[PDB]
Amino acid sequence: EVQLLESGGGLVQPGGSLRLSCAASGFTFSSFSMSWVRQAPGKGLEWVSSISGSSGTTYYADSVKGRFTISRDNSKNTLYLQMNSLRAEDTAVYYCAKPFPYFDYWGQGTLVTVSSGASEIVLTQSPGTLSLSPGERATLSCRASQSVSSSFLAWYQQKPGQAPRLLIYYASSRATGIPDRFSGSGSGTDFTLTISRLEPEDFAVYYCQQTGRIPPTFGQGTKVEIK
Amino acid sequence: EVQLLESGGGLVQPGGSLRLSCAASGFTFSSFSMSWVRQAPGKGLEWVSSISGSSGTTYYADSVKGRFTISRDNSKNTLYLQMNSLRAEDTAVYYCAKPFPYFDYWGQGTLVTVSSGASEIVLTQSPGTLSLSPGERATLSCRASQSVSSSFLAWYQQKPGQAPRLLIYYASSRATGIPDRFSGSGSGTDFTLTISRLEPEDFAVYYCQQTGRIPPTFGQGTKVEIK
Repeated sequence: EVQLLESGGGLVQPGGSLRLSCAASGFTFSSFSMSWVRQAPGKGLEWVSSISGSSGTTYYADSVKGRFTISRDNSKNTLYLQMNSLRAEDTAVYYCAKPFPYFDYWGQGTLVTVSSGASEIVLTQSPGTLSLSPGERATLSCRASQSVSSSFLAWYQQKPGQAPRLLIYYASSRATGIPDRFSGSGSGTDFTLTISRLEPEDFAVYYCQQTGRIPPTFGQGTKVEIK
Repeated sequence: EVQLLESGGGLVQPGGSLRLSCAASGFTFSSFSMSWVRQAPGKGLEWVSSISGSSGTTYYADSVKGRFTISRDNSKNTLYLQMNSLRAEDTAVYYCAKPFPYFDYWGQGTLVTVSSGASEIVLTQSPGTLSLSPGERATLSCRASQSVSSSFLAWYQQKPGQAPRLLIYYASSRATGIPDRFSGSGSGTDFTLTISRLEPEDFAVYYCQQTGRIPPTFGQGTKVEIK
């Protein structure tokens, strides 16, 4: 049975040092790249560092380069991560994992807390490209990193070679000249622009925008292109 | 008829200065906040600066604060943007727009080019939260900022209070013990994780990951929660 067990986590001051260890068993340790992947509290996953089976190659994420050093002892089937110049940003549960760049096996993780003793809303849109035929239904998504009422989520269109134009101020309230086949829905974090039946002119790029706080940020855009 | 016409764009060296102008007509200029919004070549939209009808308030994006100064001449119905310490990052088509924080009317824009004479893949997932009942079909999306073959897009699951576990190495090739109701599709920029019929244990957070280049980045996660 494959087992990865982490050790050495705990509380450390900013600028301090900490060395993590991972004991591997149940497989030929030297035949696998080994990795460290971390998860900040309430956040997602970030690969940290990897090392090939023979230590011939090491890889690091840019944010830890020059401060972290990965190593392994094949005679004792143990993986190490020496962490120096620790910053509050490094606070996370650190998982030992196998192999690289995907991760087939995960340990349970060890918590590293770098302690002494808001923000702007990001909009992301999906999909990047919608490939549809005229007359088909188009469903475009917009995601807000923080809660936004439907009263503060707008939609824009930009035809190729033209300027952006407003489609929807908020909710499904359309600007002048915008036909009713465009409707907006959603409130909170996830929003939808529906084009019930695509017309030739509807093949364009679409942007969502939150207008509840300054700066009023735009999503990165969804291109609706003809099949 | 509302008209907004920009002027003053052109080529300028890094560190140089440029003043844009916008002539407004067809409406009572002094009754509207006026705005500048820019679009870098091949990029999305970024609000730059706004000014209330009486110039009592001005707003700026963090990236231009201290370098740009917005102003208006209500007697001549003209909006201005003085741009100092110009950086290559400021290269964009600059649009005059009305009002704030949404934009009802747009000019055609003027091009500002700050010239002397790659990158990491970002994954974004949608929606943020999927609220479904057991037995229903779940469709999760993942978007890559650059092209990725299906052979290098993996999917992970993280149940609450547990470590992440791999679901799919690439395409729809599942890890050991992962049932066939999880399938992966897509190749290029837009990917899908389908859970054909939700089981109670499937209510969790799901992450996509691209494994084609270093760093192997993760999406920000999609939470599938019970209705």
